[PDB]
Amino acid sequence: RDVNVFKKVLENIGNAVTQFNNDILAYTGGDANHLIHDGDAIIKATENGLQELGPQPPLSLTEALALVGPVQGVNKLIMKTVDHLIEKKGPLVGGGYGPQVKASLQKQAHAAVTLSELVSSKVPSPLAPISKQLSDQVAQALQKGIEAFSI
Repeated sequence: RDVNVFKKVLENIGNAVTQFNNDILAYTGGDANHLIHDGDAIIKATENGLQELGPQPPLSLTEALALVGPVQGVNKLIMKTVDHLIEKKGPLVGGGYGPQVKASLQKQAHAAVTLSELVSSKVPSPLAPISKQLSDQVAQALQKGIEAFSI
């Protein structure tokens, strides 16, 4: 269908986030450069999404509904992933990675906000409050991560 481009961007982004989550969970201290590279892969997937979805025609009501569940799933994953990252603050700051993590999150927040805005423009107005809720979830979680890796 149409919705398929939207599905794929979502899968892409999900996969990148899953990768990052798995590495954060495995991480106990030491070299974290693979985590910063994981972060970059997420940002790249988000930016690619901007380009692929940009020219897309808006979704029908029933098309967008079919994507609500999947988006919620990735939004749960993003939330959990940020929490895991915050739980590894000690080791990361101890390794001197604090500033890089902060920056990577800041960059991620910007890409995410811009992607969610583009996406909201593609969903019918009756769903607008649901897009907003979904988009806030991500925004809040990243912000929470940014505050945690501050000073």
